[PDB]
Amino acid sequence: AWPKVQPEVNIGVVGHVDHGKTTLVQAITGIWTSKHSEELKRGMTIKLGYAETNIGVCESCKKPEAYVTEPSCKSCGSDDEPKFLRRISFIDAPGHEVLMATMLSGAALMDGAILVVAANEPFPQPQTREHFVALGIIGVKNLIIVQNKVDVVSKEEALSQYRQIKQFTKGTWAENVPITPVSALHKINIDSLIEGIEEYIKTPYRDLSQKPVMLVIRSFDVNKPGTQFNELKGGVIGGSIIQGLFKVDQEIKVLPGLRVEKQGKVSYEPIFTKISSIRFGDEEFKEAKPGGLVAIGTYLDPSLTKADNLLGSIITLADAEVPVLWNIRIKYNLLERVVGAKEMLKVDPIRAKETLMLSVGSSTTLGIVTSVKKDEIEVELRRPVAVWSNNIRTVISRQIAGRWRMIGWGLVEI
Ligand SMILES: Nc1nc2c(ncn2[C@@H]2O[C@H](COP(=O)(O)OP(=O)(O)CP(=O)(O)O)[C@@H](O)[C@H]2O)c(=O)[nH]1
Ligand SMILES: [Mg+2]
Ligand code: NA
Ligand code: NA
Ligand code: NA
Repeated sequence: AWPKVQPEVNIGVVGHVDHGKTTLVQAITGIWTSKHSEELKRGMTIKLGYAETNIGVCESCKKPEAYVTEPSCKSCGSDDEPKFLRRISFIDAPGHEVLMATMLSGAALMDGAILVVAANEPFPQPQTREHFVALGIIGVKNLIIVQNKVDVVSKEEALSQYRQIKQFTKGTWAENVPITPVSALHKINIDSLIEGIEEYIKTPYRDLSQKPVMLVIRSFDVNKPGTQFNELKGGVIGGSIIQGLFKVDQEIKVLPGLRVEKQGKVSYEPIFTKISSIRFGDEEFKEAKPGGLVAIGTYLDPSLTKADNLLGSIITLADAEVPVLWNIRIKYNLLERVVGAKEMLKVDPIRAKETLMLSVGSSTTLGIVTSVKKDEIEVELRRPVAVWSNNIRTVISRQIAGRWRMIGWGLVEI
């Protein structure tokens, strides 16, 4: 039998709207990531989606068909159990331009990524570009490019686009990134993609001695309506562990924490609590390591965690020393052009007093530029940000025609 373990690696799925990210994740895992009513209704990803699968290989069979996502080799005529390789999980990002920030949040949780490119749409589309560049900036460079929807175009058309993709990646960090043609919808050539995932998105080394840090993207509670009020389960906080590991009964804190109102004046106070449970998907564990999306059960009042209230927070051990900053200095670099815009547009230099959007970890925060230099800006934040390390990368966005567009990036200076 295959072991029941947590996913050991996170693979982002990104790309332009409707190019088939969620359907690809379904093709691989059997799971439709969209759980929210508005997502199902509007037919779009809004919040980050999530799905896990085991990966195995039938050692006596021919590749890529030998790769399986369930413990059976019957499809290659063997009654032998396939060799378990690892459990993996997917971070399914929204493609809509208006949701770029969400993609950015998800990118902080990715060990590698799949860029989905629709074979029946002109390449390169705005968010194909924006997601690609964002991946490059953030350092998610273990990339597979998937040409999806090949089922509706001839092989020749798909090859023409393939040539375009090679042209696009040439001279960039992605020059030798593999391109794999599939049909996510009708499940064609998925095995080649599994093989490619095993080859190009290896589980990274984890230094489990590092201080535990989790980036928070969800928060909620299991309590069904009409639940007896003093028998409510504690709040649950969901996210991904980016370093170290957490264990049941650990004393933890959520940073920056809780918004506090004092005569209409606002501060943030760390939220202290204790880990009552650890879960990945449908399985309970006693500890939680990088890879996968974890649900940390706590003793918190469910009202504190309701409706993703804590999105963008981080969680550390209670005694961790972590700067929570209302002002930050950023060593920055700007892109030459607003890659995510439909019509070509140059990036204007940063101006003092302008409002910028900053993506840091899973958080998204508006701030006012208080100082501009050639290599550095200083920003007064509308809300504080937890900065858990010295070389944290931030992505900078500017509001352009009412739309937040990525325009640069930088290092948060301590
Ligand atoms: N013909 C064909 N259609 C596909 C394929 N993959 C996805 N689609 C279709 O494209 C549409 C959008 O698919 P979906 O998987 O939701 O794309 P998405 O990129 O996650 C959309 P969003 O960016 O909002 O998250 C759906 O109608 C879906 O059935 C494919 O391989 N072939
Ligand atoms: Mg989707
Ligand atoms: Na990463
Ligand atoms: Na085809
Ligand atoms: Na190029």
